[PDB]
Amino acid sequence: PFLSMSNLNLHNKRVMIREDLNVPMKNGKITNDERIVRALPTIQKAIEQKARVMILSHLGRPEEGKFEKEFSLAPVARLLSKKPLINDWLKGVAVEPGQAILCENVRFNKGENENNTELAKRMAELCDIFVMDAFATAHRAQASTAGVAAYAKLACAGPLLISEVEALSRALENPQKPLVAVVGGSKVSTKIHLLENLLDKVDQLIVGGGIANTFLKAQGYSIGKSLCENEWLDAAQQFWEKAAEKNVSLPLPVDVIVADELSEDAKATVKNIDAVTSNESIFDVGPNTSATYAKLMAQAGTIVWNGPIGVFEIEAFSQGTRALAQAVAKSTAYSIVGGGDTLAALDKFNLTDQMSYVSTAGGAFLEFLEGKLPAIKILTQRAK
Ligand SMILES: Nc1ncnc2c1ncn2[C@@H]1O[C@H](COP(=O)(O)OP(=O)(O)O)[C@@H](O)[C@H]1O
Ligand SMILES: [Mg+2]
Repeated sequence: PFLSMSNLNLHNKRVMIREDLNVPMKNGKITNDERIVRALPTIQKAIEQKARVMILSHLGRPEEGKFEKEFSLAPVARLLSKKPLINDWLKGVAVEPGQAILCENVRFNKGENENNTELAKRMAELCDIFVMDAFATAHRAQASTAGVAAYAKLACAGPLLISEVEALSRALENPQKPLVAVVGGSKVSTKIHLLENLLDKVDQLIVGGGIANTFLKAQGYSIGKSLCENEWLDAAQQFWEKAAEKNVSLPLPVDVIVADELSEDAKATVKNIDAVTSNESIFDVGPNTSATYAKLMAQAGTIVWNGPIGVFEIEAFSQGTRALAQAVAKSTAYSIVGGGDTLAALDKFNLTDQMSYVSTAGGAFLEFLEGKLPAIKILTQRAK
C-alpha cells in the first residue's frame, strides 16, 4: 500500500520519526511507559543504521503557543536515554549520525491542530525522510501526522504502524474464513458505521450490551428498563434486514441475566428474553446465548472483537464476557481485539496475552475498521 522504513536507506540521513510517547503522568513522573517500550525498536533500528534521529511526539493537550512544563517531553527524554530534549527545533538542529534527539511536544506549536500548511512545510524542511510510526494518531489530520508527510522529500511508515496495519487488515481483506466479528457497547449510535463495514466482510456477527438490547427491541421483544437507544430502532431493524439478505448470521441473545438494581448485591435471575418484566434490565447474556457464541468462536478462522457483552465490571454480570473471552483464547482463529473497556476486561480475567493482537489505539483502531485515515492516505500517495 505504502512505503516502509525497512525498504529505505537511512545511512547518515536526517530522519524524523513521529511516535506516540503520550504517557500518563502524576505530579511530574511517569506512571506507565508501555508506549516508550513499544516505540523503542523503531528508534533502535534508525540508530543502528546510523540515522540522524529526530524523535517527534505529542503529550497531553497543551495550549498551542503556551509552553508549560506539565506538558514537557522532558521526563520521556530522560527515560529514553536510560533505554536530549530539543526545544527550539523548528529553526533547525544538528544531530550526529547514530544519536537521537527528542523534539519538544509538537502540540505546543501554533498550528498543529489545524494542520497548517506553513507549519508543515517547515517541519518538512528539517528532514530528508519522514517516518509516520504513530497509528494511534493517524485518524486525525495534524501538521505532525499529515501535513509534514504531504511535503516531506521522502515519506513512509515505521514498523509499529506496520504491525498494526498488518494485523487489522490481515483480518479484513483476506481473512481466514469464517470471519466472526463481536461488537459490544453502550450504544448502537457510536458503532453503527463499524457494523456497516463489517457486514460486507463477516460470515457471523454478534452484538452485545446496549447494542444487543437495542436490536432485541427493534425485533419487538420487551426489555424493561434495559439500556437502549430508541432513536436507532429503525436503524437497528434495517441493519438486521441487510444482514438477512446478505446471509450474515446475526444471533441475538435468547437468554439474559436480569436484576432490578445494578450491584453485586441484588437478585440476579437467568431468563428467557420472553420473560423480562417491566422494571428489570438486561446486564448479561445467559448460558444458551454464550454457548452459541462459544460455538462460533471455536469454529472461527478469524475473530475481531470490540466491546464487552455484559456489565463485566460487577461480578454477577461478568460470566458472559469471560465465557466469550475464554472462547476466543482457547480458539485457534487469529484473534484481534481493541477498545478501552474490552482491554479492561481482558486485563480483569488475565487473558490479554492469549489474543493474537491487542490494539491499544482506541479511536484509530475503530475508525480503521469503519473503513475510513489521513496519515495512511499520504504514505501511499508518496509510495506511488
Ligand atoms: N447492557 C448493558 N447495560 C449497561 N451498560 C453496559 C451494557 N453492556 C455493556 N455496557 C457497558 O458499556 C461499556 C462498553 O462500551 P464500549 O465503549 O462499546 O466498549 P469498548 O470501550 O471496549 O469498545 C462497558 O464499560 C460496559 O460496562
Ligand atoms: Mg459480561
